[PDB]
Amino acid sequence: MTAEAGITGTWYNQLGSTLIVTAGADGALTGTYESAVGNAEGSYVLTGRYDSAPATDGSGTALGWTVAWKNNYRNAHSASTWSGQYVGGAEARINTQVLTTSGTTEANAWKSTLVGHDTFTKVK
Amino acid sequence: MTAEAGITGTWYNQLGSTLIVTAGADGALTGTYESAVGNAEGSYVLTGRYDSAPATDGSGTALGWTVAWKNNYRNAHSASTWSGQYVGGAEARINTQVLTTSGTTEANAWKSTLVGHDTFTKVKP
Repeated sequence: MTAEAGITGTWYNQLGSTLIVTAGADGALTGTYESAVGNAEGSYVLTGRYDSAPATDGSGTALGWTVAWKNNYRNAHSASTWSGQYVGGAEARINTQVLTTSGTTEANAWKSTLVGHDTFTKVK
Repeated sequence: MTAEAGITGTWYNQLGSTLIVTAGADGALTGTYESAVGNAEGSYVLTGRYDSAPATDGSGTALGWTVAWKNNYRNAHSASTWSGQYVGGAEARINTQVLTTSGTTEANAWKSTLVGHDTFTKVKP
C-alpha cells in the first residue's frame, strides 16, 4: 500500500471533474466527487473499494467506486460506477471505465446505461 | 452443427427484435436487423464477422456485428455493435453485449454510448 498512500488525495479527470478520496488500510474508499459535466452541481458522496494488499511487479491496483447523483442541490436519478486501476509513479493515473445508469421505465430499460472512459491524474 | 450452419437464420431477442443473418464460410456475417425499440422502422443492413473455425472443446463461437440505424425509412444518427458468442444445441443462443453510439457534440461526448445485454434465441419470446 504505497497504494493507500498513492490513491489518497485529489484527482482530476479529462473533463475537469474533481475526485477527493481517502483510501483505508483495509480496502475502503470514501470521499467526494464534483462533476464538470451533466446534471451536476456541488459535490456528491463517493464510496468504493480497492485491493489493499496489491501486487508488486509493475502492475496496477484494482479499484472501483460509486456516486449517486443526488445531493442537497440536485437529484439526477442516476448513479455512476467507475472501475479501473491505480498506476503509481511520477505520472500517477487512475484509468477507469464508467457506467452511468438512470432510473427508467421497463420500456426504456435498453437506454438506461451509458458507458464511458475516465482518466484521472494528480495535476489539473 | 458447424458454426456456419448454426448461426445462419433468424434470431429473436428479449425485446422482440429480429435478426436475419447468413454466416459465410470464411467468417462473414451479412443480413438485416429489425428493432422492436427506439427510433427504428423496417429493416437495417447488418454486417459482421465470426470465428469460422471455432474451438471444439465445448466453447461458444465468438462473433460480432454492426447496424447503423439508418435505412430508407429513418436515420437515428446512431450505430449499434453486438459482441458475443454463439452457443449451439437444442437451446441455441447468441449471448451478446451491445453498444449503441449516437453522434454528439464534443460537450455531449460523455453520454454518446449506451451499453446493454441482448440474448438471442431461435424461437419467438
